[PDB]
Amino acid sequence: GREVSEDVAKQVARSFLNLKGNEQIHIVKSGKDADYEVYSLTITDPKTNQETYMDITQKGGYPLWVLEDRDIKKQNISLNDAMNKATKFLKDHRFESLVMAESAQYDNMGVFTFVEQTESGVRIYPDSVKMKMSLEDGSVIGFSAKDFLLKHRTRDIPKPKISKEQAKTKLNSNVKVMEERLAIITNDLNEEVLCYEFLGTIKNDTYRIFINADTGFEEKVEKLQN
Repeated sequence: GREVSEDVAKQVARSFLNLKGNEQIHIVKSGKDADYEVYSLTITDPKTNQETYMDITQKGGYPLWVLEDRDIKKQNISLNDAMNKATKFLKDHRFESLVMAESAQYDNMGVFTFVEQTESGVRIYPDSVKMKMSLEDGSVIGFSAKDFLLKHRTRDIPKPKISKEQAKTKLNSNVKVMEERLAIITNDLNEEVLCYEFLGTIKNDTYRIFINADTGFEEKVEKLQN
């Protein structure tokens, strides 16, 4: 967890992005005015002149943020296949204990959000990792662990004041529940609140509904896509 030199930040990049070695890498260090100590990399393909931007923490050399500025011409794989590849990528690159929270297809890309899961399975939605995958080949083209790496902290999570059964009665009568877990989200005013999270369908549309674990009141209702 020490500092790393600009040569070390280079090798992190090669491994994370599966670079073979013909890529020139232009690296920049954050100034003294900077809020965060980060190495800004601009990796250039020689074959095409496609550019990739990657940020790594000056301390500990953590993959913080990635963007391959590339438009995807063809969809060869399903969104579901992309989902699996994203999950595998995270596990292969030391991002463990994440679970998928959001998925969408946009401009021949799969866009995914994963969130931290505690030891006992509580989903910490603020502690998130965002991924964008090419649907042409399943490659990673965007990545952000800024929320996960910086908002993360050891929390001591309180006990619910209402049971999961009581929480479930707080749902609307038309909801068909398929799954329930405990979760931490912000309320509308940016403070962390413990909730029962329900995944279900309301008239064929899929919804995630959060019920406050102390009051039983709604905290968030979200339509999911598919």
